[PDB]
Amino acid sequence: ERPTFYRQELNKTIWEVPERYQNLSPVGAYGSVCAAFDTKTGHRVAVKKLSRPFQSIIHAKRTYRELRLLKHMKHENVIGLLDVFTPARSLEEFNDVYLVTHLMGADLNNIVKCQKLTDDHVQFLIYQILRGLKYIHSADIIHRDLKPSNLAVNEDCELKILDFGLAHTDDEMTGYVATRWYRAPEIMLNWMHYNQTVDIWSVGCIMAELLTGRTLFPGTDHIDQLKLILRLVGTPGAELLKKISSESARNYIQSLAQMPKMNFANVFIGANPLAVDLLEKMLVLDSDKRITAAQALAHAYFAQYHDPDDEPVADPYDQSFESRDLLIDEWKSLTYDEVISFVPPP
Ligand SMILES: Cc1ccc(N2C(=O)C=CC2=O)cc1C#N
Ligand SMILES: [Cl-]
Ligand SMILES: [Cl-]
Ligand SMILES: [Cl-]
Ligand SMILES: [Cl-]
Ligand SMILES: [Mg+2]
Repeated sequence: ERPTFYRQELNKTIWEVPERYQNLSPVGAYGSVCAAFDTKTGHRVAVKKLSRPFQSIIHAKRTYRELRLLKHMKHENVIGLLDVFTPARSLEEFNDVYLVTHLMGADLNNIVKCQKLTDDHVQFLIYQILRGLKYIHSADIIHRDLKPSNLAVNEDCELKILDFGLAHTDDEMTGYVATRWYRAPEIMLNWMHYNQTVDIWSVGCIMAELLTGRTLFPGTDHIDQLKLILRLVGTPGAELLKKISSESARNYIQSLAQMPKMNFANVFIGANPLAVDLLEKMLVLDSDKRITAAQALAHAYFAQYHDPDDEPVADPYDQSFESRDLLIDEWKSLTYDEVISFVPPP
């Protein structure tokens, strides 16, 4: 049952992996990554060795969360898990976890670097993001970190979502940084309990950038970015103000002079009118009123790609562990069980 493993030191790290994985070559604070050839499947793969997976309760729970999420995702537009392994022969000697995925090449940044695309390409790329999001959201999973560097794209314009948000620090979100430019305002400023609607805001920011070739809200800090957002979509009325928990945040918003929603046809000059209409439905300040992924797939902008018989939902996903309090060794045992029960895809 257990494959034979072989050891080797590559760039200060000891790697112990099954013989099927050959010609390892380093490529990249959560772990180290090597490219390899998988002789069992013929795929070029990424092998990630997790760093200190069980060093604290918070870190042990995060390791379990990542493995549970990756084992669930089975969709053409979402990254999936090809393999997971440990060299340990028992729970008592279990310390290291390795994750194997398809090796990804270019991301959406490269396809879009200072450059804008034709309308048919925008339709196909955004269609695939929304198809993957319908699947993710149907399992009550929120990505939280959608942005161009987290979207893999090949030469045939085919797209996969990767790098789910596993719960980024304060410093990573400070200043003139792409890590914040795609985030919905309610999460950027901690206005309220957020939900899956945050991902639709991010899609609107991505779609705008594909149409213009430029970042939509390139703020120099949180407040500068909020000002750019409210200039486009308008300042909020009392209905949304009542939904913001912090009195300080409400006071700050009301200190700003009121502004109307702008004409999106005069911002996205020359865009397909159906693209303008869809952007107006995604980039809505009140998250309760944003279009959902399932609704957006039926919008006329996607008429040439929409097939309601080929837009699947996910199997139900059990997240009850998120509210559970366990010790390090208990999270470690749960992770071990998930490693040993893995069944590879066809
Ligand atoms: C400022 C701006 C507005 C609109 C656009 N644009 C096109 O050129 C085609 C669709 C669209 O929105 C680009 C820029 C740029 N750069
Ligand atoms: Cl092997
Ligand atoms: Cl995949
Ligand atoms: Cl181990
Ligand atoms: Cl990015
Ligand atoms: Mg990433």
